[PDB]
Amino acid sequence: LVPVYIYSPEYVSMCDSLAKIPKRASMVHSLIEAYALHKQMRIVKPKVASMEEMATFHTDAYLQHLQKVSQHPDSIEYGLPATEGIFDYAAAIGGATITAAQCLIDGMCKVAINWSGGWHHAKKDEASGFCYLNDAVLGILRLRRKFERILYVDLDLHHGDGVEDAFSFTSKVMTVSLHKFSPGFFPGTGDVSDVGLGKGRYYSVNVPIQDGIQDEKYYQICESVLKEVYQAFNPKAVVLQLGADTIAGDPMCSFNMTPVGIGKCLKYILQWQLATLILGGGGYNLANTARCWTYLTRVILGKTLSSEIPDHEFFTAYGPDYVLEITPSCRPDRNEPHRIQQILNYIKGNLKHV
Ligand SMILES: CN(C)c1ccc(C(=O)NCCCCCCC(=O)NO)cc1
Ligand SMILES: [K+]
Ligand SMILES: [K+]
Ligand SMILES: [Zn+2]
Repeated sequence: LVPVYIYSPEYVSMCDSLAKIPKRASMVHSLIEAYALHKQMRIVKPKVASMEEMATFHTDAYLQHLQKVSQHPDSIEYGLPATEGIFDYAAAIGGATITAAQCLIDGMCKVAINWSGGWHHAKKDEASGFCYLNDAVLGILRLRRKFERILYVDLDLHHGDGVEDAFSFTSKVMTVSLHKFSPGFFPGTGDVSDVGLGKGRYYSVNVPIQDGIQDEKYYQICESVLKEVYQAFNPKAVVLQLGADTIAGDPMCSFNMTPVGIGKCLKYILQWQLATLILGGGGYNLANTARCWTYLTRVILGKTLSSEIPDHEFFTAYGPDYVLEITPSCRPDRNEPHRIQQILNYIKGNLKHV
């Protein structure tokens, strides 16, 4: 039960060229390796997602088009930034998340990590929010081979609408998203009213949150929701999206989190002793994201880490204090405690149906 770390130098090299996050993959891995955290993990090279494997969520027509315009007329229908090789990066990140879910199927590990995953916005025939393949959905569909109820927990700044779409009609996968919700803020869905459809009704959980929330109140919310969800839903496996665009310093400049608050949520989840699929996602302060997921990886390992950033490839990007610790910004928390409590109340009423 040592954790699986999905990594290979060709895969980090492939990801570090994803145009919206330049060299984030390598900054994350390098930080992780400079701390020697990779020596406490079983390193598994990722497979590339087979076309049959991608088609278990995405349509063949969309999978056709994406691959073609990766090698202009019909691109608008699918929501296409058609970059030369996009299909190959998308498939590689997809296979990386499927590789990790497969290890968890084989009892190889109890925790498998693909920090370069988490592209939660993509719909079955539509790119969205810079996502071209929904590797999270792909990883859940692989987990459905053994596990009969999966809990998806999405802690990105944004609503995981794509994953919640994929399963909004079923009761075998419950989606839980904490996200900024505000008129005009992408993707604009995921109110506490959004609970799903038909047989899946009350199996989407949405926790809409305002700007400026910090560690302690984030965790009280996340633990209150998760505690009830665990009783009502009783999942057998967990997929966890831990995008870092909630952390102070992020250009998104919305939440005011530090990785310790996120790490507490992860620690509460890890205590369920279930199979668990760790993914990344957003995070547009590259060193802060590297800081966050390095810290989260130490949480998973239960190790300790010194505060000084080790000397390594990207040390210069860790100004000004060159430490692991992220300091919140002097910004107002805009979360009325009573709006939060009503949300919790509404969600408990939705969960009692389960
Ligand atoms: C500086 N610049 C050119 C831009 C800055 C922000 C956006 C944006 O938020 N667009 C809406 C799409 C947000 C998706 C973010 C991906 C994510 O973190 N998903 O969880 C666009 C352009
Ligand atoms: K989220
Ligand atoms: K569902
Ligand atoms: Zn995001």
